[PDB]
Amino acid sequence: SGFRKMAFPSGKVEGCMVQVTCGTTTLNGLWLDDVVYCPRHVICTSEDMLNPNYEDLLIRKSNHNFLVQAGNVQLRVIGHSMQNCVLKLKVDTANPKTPKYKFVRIQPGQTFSVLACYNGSPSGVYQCAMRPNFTIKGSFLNGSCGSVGFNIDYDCVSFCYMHHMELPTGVHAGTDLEGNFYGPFVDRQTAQAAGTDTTITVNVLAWLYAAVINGDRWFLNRFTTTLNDFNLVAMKYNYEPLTQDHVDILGPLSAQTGIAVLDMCASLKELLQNGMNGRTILGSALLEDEFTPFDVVRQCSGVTF
Amino acid sequence: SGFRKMAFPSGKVEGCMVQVTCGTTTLNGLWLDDVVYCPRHVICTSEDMLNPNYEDLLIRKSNHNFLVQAGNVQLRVIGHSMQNCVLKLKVDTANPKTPKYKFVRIQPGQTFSVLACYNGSPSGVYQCAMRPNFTIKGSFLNGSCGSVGFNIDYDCVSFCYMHHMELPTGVHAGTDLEGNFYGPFVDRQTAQAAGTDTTITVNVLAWLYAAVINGDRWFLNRFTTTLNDFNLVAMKYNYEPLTQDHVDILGPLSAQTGIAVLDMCASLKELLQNGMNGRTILGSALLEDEFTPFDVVRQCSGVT
Ligand SMILES: *[C@](O)(C(=O)NC1CC1)[C@H](C[C@@H]1CCNC1=O)NC(=O)[C@H](CC1CC1)n1cccc(NC(=O)OC(C)(C)C)c1=O
Ligand SMILES: *[C@](O)(C(=O)NC1CC1)[C@H](C[C@@H]1CCNC1=O)NC(=O)[C@H](CC1CC1)n1cccc(NC(=O)OC(C)(C)C)c1=O
Ligand SMILES: [Cl-]
Repeated sequence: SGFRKMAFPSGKVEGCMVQVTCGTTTLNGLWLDDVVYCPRHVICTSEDMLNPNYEDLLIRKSNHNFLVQAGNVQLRVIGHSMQNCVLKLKVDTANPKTPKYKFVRIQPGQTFSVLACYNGSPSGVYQCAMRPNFTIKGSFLNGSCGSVGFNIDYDCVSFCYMHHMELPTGVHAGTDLEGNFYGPFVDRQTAQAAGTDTTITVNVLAWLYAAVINGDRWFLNRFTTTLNDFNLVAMKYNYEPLTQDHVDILGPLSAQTGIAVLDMCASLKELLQNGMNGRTILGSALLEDEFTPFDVVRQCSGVTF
Repeated sequence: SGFRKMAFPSGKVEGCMVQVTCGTTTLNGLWLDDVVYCPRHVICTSEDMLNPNYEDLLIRKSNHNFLVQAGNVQLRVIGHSMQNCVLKLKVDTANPKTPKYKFVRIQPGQTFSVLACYNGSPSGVYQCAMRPNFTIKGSFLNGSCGSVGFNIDYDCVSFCYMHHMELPTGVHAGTDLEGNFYGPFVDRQTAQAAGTDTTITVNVLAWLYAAVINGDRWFLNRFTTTLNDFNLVAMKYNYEPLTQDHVDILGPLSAQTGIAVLDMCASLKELLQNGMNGRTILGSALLEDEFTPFDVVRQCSGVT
């Protein structure tokens, strides 16, 4: 009973957060086995940030220029390399709190938990989606760089995001853990703009199913729609196209509620055309698009880690 | 920048969660030093639940009847006692991951993080406010009983909530860690219902300050209101009276933004009377009342 934006328990990731210092710049690192991952811009001065030549700045660094701190303990750096926009610091000590893990690159619309950290100390946890324009709507201040985003599958932590920068209107950009940016962004202090964002239609439908599971039924209408007729209306309201793959993915939620996906689409089409008329769904006055179908099943069925 | 509903990092609490089984009832316990804390209704069959005589039921139990599992390890129960609605199981092993901690009783309008657990395994974390009607708007399924709520202050975990029950309207009730219910609720199967709730005025103002700090400022106006004139309008909308103590508690946010509390109250009065006319504040189409002034300061100033 009840429905909440819910993060993964952060304990497995908290035990991996360290502080990385290079001269005057301090940010967060992820310590897995004997490697610390962090944003490469830890090596820049504010001067360098405008247009850094990262390969050139790193040549000028030595193992000893990297101060890595895990609580009270300094970790000795015995090697360093750059992969894309991340620095990999080889340390002489493997993290005893290393969980089972993998690095994954997520798709727009997929959700993940962020452990917000400052000076290598976990400060807060919240749930985000990769927006269709490859930004995230985060909460990050100066010091938060190297904070990571993740999912848990049972006891396996999938790292999908590392935080690098803030874009116009207070949205955020970062990389996967191989250091490749999500979206066309670069780690430089330079005018950059995200594309126009859109609503994650498959997620809105997942959340209408969550609504029915939780006893909110008012928006259910007597109609069905074709996928074509649905997309004609959705594109008019800056919704992502709904694919057959999306219809097929909503199948289990459809079976749970006895409401055909295209009947739920006809209900969404009416909400977009008519609005909600001052009414709420699951305590929201707008349609929520940061719950995946898996997130809804997770929460409504209580899967654990 | 940016502003999100944010929970505390849950790791210190995850290291305390165990499974407690008595007969066919499995729920969650909190393992601190050599004591496991859980809801006393772990001892009931649904038979027992109409008016359970917990004192009698507990006398009839053996330590052996309490199966306590911490991951792969069974903890030997060597004693049991009841404090209010909480069962205390003495175990032969002190939890080595016991954090620095306190038991606190929170006030209506204050917030805390919930670690939702099933079978002693953490499932998710989210933020809740203790509502003025002593309920919480949580997300809890069968097996969630014994999940706890907490705040972290530096390295100290303040445990404030243990989950016992769901109410009509999809809201939740539970106890502090001494087993005293928040609100007039009782741990038995008897029809029960929350009082009428009210909106936490000081929290809505905190959140409007969070919006301004983040550059969401369309709702600001050149007008001011007296405290009385504010309370005359807002109380018609079922808002808590704004007191001078509330005005003082907002002092840091008022000083940070340079917007006097009674300046900001003229915004809120206009939002209540006219609505948002299709706009959002921090991506919400409604006024949010589950952020305390401390929550906004914490998040906008990055305390760790
Ligand atoms: C990150 O480097 C960090 O936390 N550094 C530690 C102190 C040493 C920050 C995190 C951001 C600060 C505010 N919010 C954030 O998310 N990242 C940066 O400062 C960026 C580094 C560059 C990519 C390499 N960064 C630098 C300069 C400007 C900006 N953004 C910016 O000006 O945003 C506008 C105003 C929207 C254009 C930036 O993100
Ligand atoms: C709790 O005891 C639990 O998780 N037990 C473990 C499975 C063995 C549950 C938690 C709730 C189940 C669904 N969501 C929850 O939050 N708590 C209870 O079942 C209550 C136990 C009583 C306090 C001692 N409880 C018992 C009977 C009825 C109800 N509520 C109820 O019927 O609510 C309606 C359906 C909204 C009227 C209840 O919460
Ligand atoms: Cl809303």
